[PDB]
Amino acid sequence: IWLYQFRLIVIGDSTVGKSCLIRRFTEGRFAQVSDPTVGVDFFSRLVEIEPGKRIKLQIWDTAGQERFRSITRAYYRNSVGGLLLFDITNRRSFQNVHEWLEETKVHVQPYQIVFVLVGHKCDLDTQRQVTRHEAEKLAAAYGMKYIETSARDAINVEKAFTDLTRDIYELVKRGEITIQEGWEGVKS
Ligand SMILES: Nc1nc2c(ncn2[C@@H]2O[C@H](COP(=O)(O)OP(=O)(O)NP(=O)(O)O)[C@@H](O)[C@H]2O)c(=O)[nH]1
Ligand SMILES: [Mg+2]
Repeated sequence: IWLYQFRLIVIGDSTVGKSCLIRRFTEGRFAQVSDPTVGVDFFSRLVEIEPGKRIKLQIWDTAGQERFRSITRAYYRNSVGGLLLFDITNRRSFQNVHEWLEETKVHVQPYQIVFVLVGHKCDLDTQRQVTRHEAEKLAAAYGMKYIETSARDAINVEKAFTDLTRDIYELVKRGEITIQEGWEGVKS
């Protein structure tokens, strides 16, 4: 059925589109109306990364609101990978990416989380407040890749999760990430 199970965490400011991204990926639908997340919700999906090779993704949908941050950060340890969103139409959400990144950098046990930077709501092209280039430069400065997604228009949603799963899978194949006693980030 699957080779590995990976735990992924999706993080970023409130309202950037984390829950909608995850629901488009797992439910294939766009939630036109979306309550702010309280604590951390759970979604799952199998992905076939290569023919006959499946990875189970256990996805933690985190609350962006500041008052739930104590809950969100409790999940960093047991995550192997994640997506860090900003909203391309919300420059303050981009300004906060460095803060989200600096905070994950002190959560490097058993490993640094494998992150991709996600410029979300890329359907709102005329409302853009962040250039692709400055987001690509920020991602590169933290050694991560960048992708622009839309939950509304189903743009790059499968690719965001699938590319990150392939990256983690290759790190596991090289032994750079391994199963660890009591860690839930990777399971055989
Ligand atoms: N145009 C557009 N709107 C989107 C997109 N994704 C989410 N939205 C909208 O953005 C708002 C917040 O989305 P939501 O996923 O709830 O955000 P969040 O990051 O989960 N918020 P929180 O951290 O508080 O739980 C909603 O109005 C939702 O419809 C997208 O790709 N495009
Ligand atoms: Mg949410």
